[PDB]
Amino acid sequence: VETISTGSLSLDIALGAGGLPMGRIVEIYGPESSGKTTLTLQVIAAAQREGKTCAFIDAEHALDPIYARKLGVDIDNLLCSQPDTGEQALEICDALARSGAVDVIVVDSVAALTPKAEIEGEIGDSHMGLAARMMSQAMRKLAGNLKQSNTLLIFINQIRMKIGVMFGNPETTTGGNALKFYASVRLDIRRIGAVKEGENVVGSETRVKVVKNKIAAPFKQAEFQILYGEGINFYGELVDLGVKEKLIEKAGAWYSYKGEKIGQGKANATAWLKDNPETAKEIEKKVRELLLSNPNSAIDENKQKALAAALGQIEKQFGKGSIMRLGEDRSMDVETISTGSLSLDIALGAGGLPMGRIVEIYGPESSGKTTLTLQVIAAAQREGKTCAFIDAEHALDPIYARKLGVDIDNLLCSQPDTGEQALEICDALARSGAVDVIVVDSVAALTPKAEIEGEIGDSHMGLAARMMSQAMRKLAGNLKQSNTLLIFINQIRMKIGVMFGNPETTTGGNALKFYASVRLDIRRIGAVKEGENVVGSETRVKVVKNKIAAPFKQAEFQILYGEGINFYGELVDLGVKEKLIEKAGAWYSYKGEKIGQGKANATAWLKDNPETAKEIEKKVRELLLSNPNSAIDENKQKALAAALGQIEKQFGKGSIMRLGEDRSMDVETISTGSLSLDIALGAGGLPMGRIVEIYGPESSGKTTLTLQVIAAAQREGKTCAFIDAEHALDPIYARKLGVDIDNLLCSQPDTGEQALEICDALARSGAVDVIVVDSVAALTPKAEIEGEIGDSHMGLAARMMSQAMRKLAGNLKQSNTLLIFINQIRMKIGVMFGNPETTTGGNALKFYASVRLDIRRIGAVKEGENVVGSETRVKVVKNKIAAPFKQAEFQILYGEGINFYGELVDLGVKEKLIEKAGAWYSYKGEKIGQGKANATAWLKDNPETAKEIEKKVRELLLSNPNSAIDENKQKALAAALGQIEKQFGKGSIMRLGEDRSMDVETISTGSLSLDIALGAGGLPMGRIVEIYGPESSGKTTLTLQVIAAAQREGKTCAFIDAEHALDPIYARKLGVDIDNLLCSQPDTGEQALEICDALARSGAVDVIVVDSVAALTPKAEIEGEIGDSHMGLAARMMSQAMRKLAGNLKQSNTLLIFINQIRMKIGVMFGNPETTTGGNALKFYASVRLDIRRIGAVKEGENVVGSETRVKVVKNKIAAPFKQAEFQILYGEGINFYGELVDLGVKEKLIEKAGAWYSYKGEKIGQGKANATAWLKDNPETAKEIEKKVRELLLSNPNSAIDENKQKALAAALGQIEKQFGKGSIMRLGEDRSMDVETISTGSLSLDIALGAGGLPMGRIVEIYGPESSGKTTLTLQVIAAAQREGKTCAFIDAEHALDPIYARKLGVDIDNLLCSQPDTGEQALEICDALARSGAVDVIVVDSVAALTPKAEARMMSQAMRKLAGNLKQSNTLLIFINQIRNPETTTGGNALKFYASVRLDIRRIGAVKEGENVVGSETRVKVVKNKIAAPFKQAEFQILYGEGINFYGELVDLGVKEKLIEKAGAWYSYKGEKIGQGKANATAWLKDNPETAKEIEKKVRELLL
DNA sequence: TTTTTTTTTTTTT
DNA sequence: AAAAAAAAAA
Ligand SMILES: Nc1ncnc2c1ncn2[C@@H]1O[C@H](COP(=O)(O)OP(=O)(O)O)[C@@H](O)[C@H]1O
Ligand SMILES: Nc1ncnc2c1ncn2[C@@H]1O[C@H](COP(=O)(O)OP(=O)(O)O)[C@@H](O)[C@H]1O
Ligand SMILES: Nc1ncnc2c1ncn2[C@@H]1O[C@H](COP(=O)(O)OP(=O)(O)O)[C@@H](O)[C@H]1O
Ligand SMILES: Nc1ncnc2c1ncn2[C@@H]1O[C@H](COP(=O)(O)OP(=O)(O)O)[C@@H](O)[C@H]1O
Ligand SMILES: Nc1ncnc2c1ncn2[C@@H]1O[C@H](COP(=O)(O)OP(=O)(O)O)[C@@H](O)[C@H]1O
Ligand code: ALF
Ligand code: ALF
Ligand code: ALF
Ligand code: ALF
Ligand code: ALF
Ligand SMILES: [Mg+2]
Ligand SMILES: [Mg+2]
Ligand SMILES: [Mg+2]
Ligand SMILES: [Mg+2]
Ligand SMILES: [Mg+2]
Repeated sequence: VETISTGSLSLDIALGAGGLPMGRIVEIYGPESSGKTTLTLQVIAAAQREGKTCAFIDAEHALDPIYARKLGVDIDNLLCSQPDTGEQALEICDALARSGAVDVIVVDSVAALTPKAEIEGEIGDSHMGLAARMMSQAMRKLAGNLKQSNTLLIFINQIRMKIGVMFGNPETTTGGNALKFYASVRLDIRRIGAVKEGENVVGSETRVKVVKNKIAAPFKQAEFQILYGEGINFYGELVDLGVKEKLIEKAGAWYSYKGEKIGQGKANATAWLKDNPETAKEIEKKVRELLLSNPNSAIDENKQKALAAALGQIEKQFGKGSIMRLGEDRSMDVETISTGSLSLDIALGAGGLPMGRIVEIYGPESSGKTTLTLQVIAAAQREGKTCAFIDAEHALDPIYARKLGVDIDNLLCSQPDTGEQALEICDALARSGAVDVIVVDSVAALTPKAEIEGEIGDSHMGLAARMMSQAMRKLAGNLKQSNTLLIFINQIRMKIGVMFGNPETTTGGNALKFYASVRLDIRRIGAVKEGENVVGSETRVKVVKNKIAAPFKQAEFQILYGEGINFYGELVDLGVKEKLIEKAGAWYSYKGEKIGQGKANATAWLKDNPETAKEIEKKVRELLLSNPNSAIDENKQKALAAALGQIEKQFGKGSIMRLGEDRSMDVETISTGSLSLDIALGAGGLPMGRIVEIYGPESSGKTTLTLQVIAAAQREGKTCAFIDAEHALDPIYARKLGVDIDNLLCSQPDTGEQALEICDALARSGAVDVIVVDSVAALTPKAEIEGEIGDSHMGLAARMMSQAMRKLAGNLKQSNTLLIFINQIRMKIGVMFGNPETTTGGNALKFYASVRLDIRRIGAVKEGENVVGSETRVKVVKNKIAAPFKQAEFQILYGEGINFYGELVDLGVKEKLIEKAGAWYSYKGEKIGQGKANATAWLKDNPETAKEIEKKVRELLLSNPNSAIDENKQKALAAALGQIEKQFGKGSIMRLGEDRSMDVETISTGSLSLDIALGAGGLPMGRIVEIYGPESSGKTTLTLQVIAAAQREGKTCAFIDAEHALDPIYARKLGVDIDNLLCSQPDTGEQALEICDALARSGAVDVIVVDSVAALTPKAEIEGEIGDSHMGLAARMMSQAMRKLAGNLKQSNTLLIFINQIRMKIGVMFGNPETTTGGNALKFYASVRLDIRRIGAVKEGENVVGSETRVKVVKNKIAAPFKQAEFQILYGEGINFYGELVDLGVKEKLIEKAGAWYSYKGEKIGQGKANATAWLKDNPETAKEIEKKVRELLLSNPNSAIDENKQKALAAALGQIEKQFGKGSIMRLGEDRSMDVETISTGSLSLDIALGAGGLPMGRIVEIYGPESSGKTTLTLQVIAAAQREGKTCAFIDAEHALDPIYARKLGVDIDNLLCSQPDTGEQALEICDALARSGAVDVIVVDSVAALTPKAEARMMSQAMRKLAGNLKQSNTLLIFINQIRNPETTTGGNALKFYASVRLDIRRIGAVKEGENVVGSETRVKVVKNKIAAPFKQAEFQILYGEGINFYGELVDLGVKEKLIEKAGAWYSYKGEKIGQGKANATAWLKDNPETAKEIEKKVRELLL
């Protein structure tokens, strides 16, 4: 075995043998721009230095001779061939092997070894592994010839990805398995880092692994540096290896060899070995001896005979000049074209993009990809080159292209139908040799044939990528031999499941990465402002791959909208930087002559002096370029016209034509129904045949605006379709907006794929002109609905969208059909820069949309008292049609639409077309109104004059103006509808006007004034509703009232008590049918929601309510610990639930109400600091949103008997929003309905009020509201009569064998549920025993009375708070004592670290059996509880001071604890008391969570001292019941805490006895049954102490009297 | 043998 | 201001 140096010393050591083996086969593979070519050339250089003959096979068609020479290759003697077929390439090798003249042969990319049949054939249908079988044959033939010739052969290979291999690594190597086996050495090279120079990237840090070794031990690895333009930093390696072997001394930063100091820092040491080649050889030799795991151990005149013989053979076989010496091959020299950016041309090193090569540009949407491309076309045409554009993205605007300076009339252009078509076109135009530069707009948009022909959902695993990989092989060869440049524009996609690196990729697999000679990364970095205006995009491009010069240089510049790249701008800056232009502050001078004042003018001057500009540019290029470059055309047009004939008789009548004459390319627009928006769009409206996205917050105007454009389009007679995936569109309101309901096609689809497939049908039909999809948010994938809630479908939704886009773009343009997607806003979490807002359904839509709108409600349109509309602002966020970032404001008047004439007045006054004399409005001298109100109304009345003003405004303000047959349309229309319905169900799509299931039905809320405030008269069936508010506000109560109401009409209800707090007895008191109310206390949140989904689908339940979304704890959270952070897991769960439920709730006509709690958002100073648990999903999907608040107390002299209540309608999809209702909740009774009725009746003048007297129709019915209410109670007949008239008078949107089948599907659902979520997860409330309320004595009798129930509730949460030393701990211990006396097990959590055992015992606690913990962290404390709860062994747990619950890291912690504990505490019947401190200006530590979840809340206070003449022996104490979910709240108890004894029981007994008249109090004397028992409370207490018998007797009577 | 494709979401005085 | 865990396609 003999070896050759690789040019890397460390690699030679890693090889064991000291180099690569002669007469053997070697493979090198790795990622793109890793070093494969470079390394190869270094070994050639090395071999030539010893005088060996080399050959290079540049199948990749990418080798740069000049760079090869820079690496130290003898160009003039390096044999080189760019073969046409793969067989040719290999046959050449076999000849050169057999010749025995060549010593080393390298083949650049087996990847590029395209079989003959593959080029000869098409692009599209393949021949899988007619390339692997070819390789396998080549190997067999070559092995023998290579050994007997002692000739080394190196194959360079690229990396591809084996799909979904979850066992080893997903990487392979092109050309099958043949090469793996035959190779004696296999190398894996990778770029691991950058070799930096402060600012500059001057090289690639490199690592090679020996992956196969037949010559020595395998799996050794070598690292080194590739210095761009120099090669492998050999001396660098040598320094390091030398120091490592102790041959070179390193004294800190000083390097010594044999006592002589040779450098300071690796930099100089390297340079020294460079200067002493003699000493360098000496060190290298010793290193090789020290580290090589094996030693190696008249004539050439015959070689040249057989050499020349082989070359003659080859050329008379494969063409005139198939193989020649690299140094003389002219077609190998690199030529460049300007990019239209000067700084980019400098960054490229070569001065521009390389001819006959492949280039990729990628970046975010609206970054400059298309624009930049067109600038290079413009540039190339200016020098007279022929260009072609492939608008696969179907989005190129001819007018804008011309504004950028492109010759439209001569720019060849094609909008292809399939991806294969697009690429086949290229291959024709390449081979033609007529075209010089071709650009393909979006490889993203290169949809494979099978994908368009298939459905949406049809999965084509890496079909797209495999197509690209084939295209590359075929094109490389044809592009070089034609000297034709090809630029691919690409989009960015996110790769999911990557935590290192960057999460960005590029569509169309890995093929393009490798074949591209240049790869550009363009990004918009800032806005080019004009005080107010945004006139351009600040832009930065990174050279990410470079086969032509050094990579990783970057260029910045400006794209001025409507003009292009600011070239002269660059030139000024570059000139000043190089000292060619003088800058004296704000003055710019060139060669003494002053040329401008400020960059603005200097630029304009260079514009005016093109001659001087060229002169400066040239000098800059000379000063700053890293690699300076350097009868006939009548034949071109022959082969051109020949290619075009070929193409059109292959891909259709007019598949390719000159851009300037293609009519279907011009842009047409439709009014949005907002004038100012039309101006902001520049073009005057939305573009036909394109895609548009509108997004914004909930109830912002997305649906409404959409309908207005439909209305507008129908007014001109266009056919529209609406896809109500959100399942929320109200036909009546749509009509009020002016939509033709009867002719508006409409579909509520079941799956997302269905929705999109429908579009694709309606697009292709060419019958529909405008289609709108309501909420991409609501486009739920098939698998998601078919799966459960919790089933994770990682970016399945987004991948679906991305496929939809590809298919739709083509069909929408060729049909001239507009498509608008409405989208919702979600928050992205873990972003601190930028804005935290996104858009559902991934990145696909961002790119494909031609217009992107951001709509927001900015204010209320008021009417003194009334809110009659939403002040609205829309921002143009993306614009492919005109300049972006203009914004429009206007009014949406509820029930009317966009105030168009409003806009018109304002715009008219602003342009001085309408005169405004204070409050008076004049047009052409004629006064038309007084105040905007009337002026608007006047333009309404004079539509003729209105058109006249509008037209002038449009002329004045539009930056981009535009100005037998239908019987065939209805054929293809009806054809599409038949298709659809026989595919997606009986009535999946129909005319809105006849769809009955679309009409709106309502249910009473149990509050009359709320029903009026709703406009519709109640809550909407088959929709989602949210009620939120502060704690004890009325949320649960109100809910139950609607259930009661619905049951009274015989509807089936279900309740989901996730809050675990519903009291059956109170529910019954409110008038609910307990025995028939289905009820579930679920364990996880997913369980709760899955239950709903079952009950929805069942169609048996009519109304479902979920108590606290706050309490919908995700599975993982319960299964995890307290402290385990689940970032927005809860919210993501909700968002999934919404998608699944909307569809099932409408088709079942089932109402769903979510009760929600209020949390505070922290770090907000504007607005209100209040939110709602469970993210943003529910905001959007809810058709009604209610805000309920307790505003006052309903008093009874002394007693508090109810809560004065106010509800605000905060969202309304059913009627006008923002009306509010007030009423009374009477504790234990419910909403005072008749109360409302009296007030409403008096207000409408139906009931007469003469001071305190109430009369109806002359008959006096009461004295004061009290009696009047009671009278209507007694006359239900007359009450109905008054209510009906009130409803007629005040409802703004007036309303709209069989049940035996229901119980079949009901029972079926319940069986399903219980065999899924446990033995008794759902049952009738009336029979659920675990739901009944049990109590424990507090140790204070008066407190037990004040509680109403007689004590604290088991299996619930309780909070006690108060000032310091008020009695919190003490009282707690008394209840423990009490509970232990009945034999319950207690636990105490002394987080306050202050509990005194001896005092606890004095209070009567069983110390020996009281479980007790002093925890270290707060999470620990709560986790302990959760364990003790779940154990079901402990009955009562108390936590001393939530104040003292210090988080580990040291409210969000509390909020998580609540969710987890509620469920575990009820199912264990375990009481939990939290003691809290005080921080009216009073609060409670640990946020708002506990307020809501507590069933009882106590306020204890020391009010006085219990004196003993001199001594203070106790604290006089008062407790207020502040919250009560168990009985009526706000009762208060007083008593005595005697220090060292406890709650002075006998004290209480004396007071209670005197109060009930059982004990006589004659001043200071206390008598019982005539017998005097004490003098002053002191002695009376002591007497009852002494007569325990009589004490029991009194207590018993008090209990009978007061319980 | 031949090949990738894609995000999803708040949480709290 | 400091937190992360998810996969199914010829
Ligand atoms: N002509 C050149 N001038 C300067 N640097 C180059 C040139 N060609 C390649 N390089 C650099 O050398 C490194 C490896 O290039 P190369 O060996 O072509 O990668 P591969 O062959 O693995 O695709 C890359 O960082 C690349 O930018
Ligand atoms: N027809 C037009 N008129 C004015 N500005 C435009 C037009 N088309 C695009 N632009 C602007 O040029 C910039 C880049 O657009 P483009 O080159 O189409 O990006 P990409 O192809 O990368 O999505 C954006 O700021 C965009 O708003
Ligand atoms: N049926 C209706 N009656 C009265 N006003 C409505 C109705 N539907 C919607 N609105 C009002 O129109 C505005 C926007 O509603 P919409 O277009 O549905 O918003 P989005 O679809 O963006 O959530 C809101 O202010 C809302 O109150
Ligand atoms: N079982 C009951 N007996 C008497 N009053 C009750 C009962 N349950 C609740 N209340 C009272 O009804 C009002 C609202 O209670 P609820 O609807 O549970 O509030 P929320 O669910 O909004 O926290 C409060 O004043 C509360 O004290
Ligand atoms: N170990 C003890 N011995 C005597 N008196 C005590 C003891 N602990 C508390 N007290 C008294 O009882 C009253 C209330 O105590 P405690 O219930 O601990 O108050 P809080 O828990 O509200 O701070 C105070 O006046 C206090 O001085
Ligand atoms: F790629 Al674009 F607007 F042309 F996102
Ligand atoms: F030489 Al390459 F991708 F194979 F840059
Ligand atoms: F998307 Al909406 F109200 F229609 F939030
Ligand atoms: F003494 Al304390 F809460 F203030 F127990
Ligand atoms: F029912 Al609550 F706070 F949500 F009392
Ligand atoms: Mg290479
Ligand atoms: Mg583009
Ligand atoms: Mg909507
Ligand atoms: Mg509640
Ligand atoms: Mg205490």
